Amino acid sequence: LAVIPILVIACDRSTVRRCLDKLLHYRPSAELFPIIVSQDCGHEETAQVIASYGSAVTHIRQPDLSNIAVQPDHRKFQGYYKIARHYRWALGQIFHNFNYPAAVVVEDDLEVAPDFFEYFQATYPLLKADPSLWCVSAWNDNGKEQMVDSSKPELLYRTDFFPGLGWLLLAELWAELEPKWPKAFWDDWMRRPEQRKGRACVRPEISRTMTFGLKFIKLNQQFVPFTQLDLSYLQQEAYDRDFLARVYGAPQLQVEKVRTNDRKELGEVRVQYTGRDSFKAFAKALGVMDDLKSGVPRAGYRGIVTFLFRGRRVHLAPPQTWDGYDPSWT
Ligand code: MMC
Repeated sequence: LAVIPILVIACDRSTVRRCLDKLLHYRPSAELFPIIVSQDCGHEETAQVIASYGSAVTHIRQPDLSNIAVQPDHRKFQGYYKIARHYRWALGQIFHNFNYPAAVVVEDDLEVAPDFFEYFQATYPLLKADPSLWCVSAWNDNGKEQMVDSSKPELLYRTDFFPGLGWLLLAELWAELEPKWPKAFWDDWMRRPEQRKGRACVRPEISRTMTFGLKFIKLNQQFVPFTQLDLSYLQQEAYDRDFLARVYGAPQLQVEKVRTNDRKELGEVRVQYTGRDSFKAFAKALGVMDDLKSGVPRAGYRGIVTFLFRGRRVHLAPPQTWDGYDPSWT
């Protein structure tokens, strides 16, 4: 077992209480999962709420509350500049001042699943061992109830789309990102290829975080003992052979046949897309997120979006000749 801090990003919402109450209720050990609450903004009521938890958490305060000079295209986005400054300061605190080896980053509007800690404890060794991974996330971007298999709460995947929303990173990655941290829109900046460098994140079939106060993502409620499972299938070499053979070995169905629930005997199928317009159209037809960041679809892996549709496993996939993302798919 390893020590992994939880870094909570807070500011001016008193409801950080709900976030902390759930983290503290499910935390298995204070020693294994120290909680550090970084509060920006100087909102007095929120500070009093965090302080009331005492030694159960460590309360740190972003020091520079000044307004930030924004570029000419960003007059409406001061808040995004402040968020980026806060993340830079808080992550620096976690990795430089506290000297932790990794951290799970969570925002104050997230509620955790019962197995949130078990999940990160089990996946941290994979992140440490596989250089092709750069994070573990608790979030399934297409995680609404009707799109996930409730009988497979233990199932995990690789994704090229950095989901944020409860994510684990190594101190080594902060060393790489810190020198070029952006002025604003930090998460979309991490999604650019110049930052991602082809690396993936682990993500679950059923989300381990949910937002409150995205609202339709289902929070897992069945505890899965991930530390007792064999997660070797997530190693790049095994995954890229087996999961891909599975996707391309599955029968192909036209999107309208999947939409209307035709050929129900086929419990796992592939819907093939061929260009940006067909991807957007097919994703919309099947109720899957259709937006792309730097050409990567939500929850996509080698261009493949996997989800459940009317109880059937569906892989919305490009032709197997796929060889990289095109950022122009906007
Ligand atoms: C997870 Hg707050």
